[PDB]
Amino acid sequence: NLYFQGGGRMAAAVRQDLAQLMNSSGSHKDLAGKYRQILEKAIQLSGAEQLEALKAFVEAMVNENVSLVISRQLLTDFCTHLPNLPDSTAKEIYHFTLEKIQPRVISFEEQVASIRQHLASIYEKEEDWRNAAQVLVGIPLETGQKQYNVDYKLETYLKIARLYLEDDDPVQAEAYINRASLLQNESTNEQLQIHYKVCYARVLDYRRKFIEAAQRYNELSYKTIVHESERLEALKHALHCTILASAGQQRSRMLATLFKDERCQQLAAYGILEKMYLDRIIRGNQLQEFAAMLMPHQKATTADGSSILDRAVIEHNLLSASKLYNNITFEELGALLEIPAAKAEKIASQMITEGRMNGFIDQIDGIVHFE
Ligand SMILES: [Cl-]
Ligand SMILES: [Cl-]
Ligand SMILES: [Cl-]
Ligand SMILES: [Cl-]
Ligand SMILES: [Cl-]
Ligand SMILES: [Cl-]
Ligand SMILES: [Cl-]
Ligand SMILES: [Cl-]
Ligand code: NA
Ligand code: NA
Repeated sequence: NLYFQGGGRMAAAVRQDLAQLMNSSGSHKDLAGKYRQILEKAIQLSGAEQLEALKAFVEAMVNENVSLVISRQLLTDFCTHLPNLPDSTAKEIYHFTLEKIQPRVISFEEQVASIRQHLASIYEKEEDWRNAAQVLVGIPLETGQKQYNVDYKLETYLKIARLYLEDDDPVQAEAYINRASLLQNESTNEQLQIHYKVCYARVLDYRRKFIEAAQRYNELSYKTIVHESERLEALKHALHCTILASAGQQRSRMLATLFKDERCQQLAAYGILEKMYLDRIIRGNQLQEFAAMLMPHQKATTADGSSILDRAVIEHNLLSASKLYNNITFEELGALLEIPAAKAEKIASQMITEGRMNGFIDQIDGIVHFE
């Protein structure tokens, strides 16, 4: 380590063999064949020797004295061997290769894209979601000289959006699914368009845009090209989103759509659907099993311990009470809803200001007047 600072002998032979070919006058197939023989030699090495030789190969190829016709072909050939290597080795070589290509990145755009797709796949396999997404975001889909086909761009934005959802970053996921939305209609790949629709619905769900997600999931449930088991899974997602949605006209219209769909009787949450659709006041105990039916992100709680479902039930209960009574004190309204009177007033006041409940509040006497 300290006094003998040079590299491995076999990596030195590779570096040497490549330096000798740099200004060769030989024909393309002969010259490319000699570079390929050196690549096969470098690939047959086993550890630090292999890593060093493969780096010497990339460094020789990016050299401006090697014609692009050769370097593009051999860098493509080089890339085909890297997925067969251990992930830690392939990762190091992919990053090294992107770094060494950077000064001539416009000339090697095809190779950069291939490397970024393979490198992102390693980060994905290791659940390093943010690094995987960033690697794909670095592919120049619109800033390069290559005119990428629509489906390549759509597949890449969908992958980025899915990776950001895995990273619990729905705002970034939405930013990229929105770029995919501009392409999806120009695509002729129906399965990819359905994958896009599913991702878009998931992104809306993660963003707590529950009624928008419910509508998209419901529409997926109607697609006869989708297997029956997955149409029922889409319907279940639509139902859960509708229950979690903020109380009002759009939500009540979706509850009516779902209640009229006979398939909802195959879902465990049918009982809750019926009660919500009928504008019933829902008790805490009636939703414990439903709360256990939810996805992790749908169970988020604030510092006070309040969950998404807790707040949705309070809004639903307040709107339902507004249809039963002409007026009521907050003490009674709180006692009927099993919440403090101050919370009943605060949420009722918000729904009135937002236009979701018609009526007015008498703050001194603590009474809400409906209609
Ligand atoms: Cl390539
Ligand atoms: Cl971007
Ligand atoms: Cl997805
Ligand atoms: Cl269909
Ligand atoms: Cl069905
Ligand atoms: Cl909502
Ligand atoms: Cl179910
Ligand atoms: Cl269910
Ligand atoms: Na009323
Ligand atoms: Na208010």
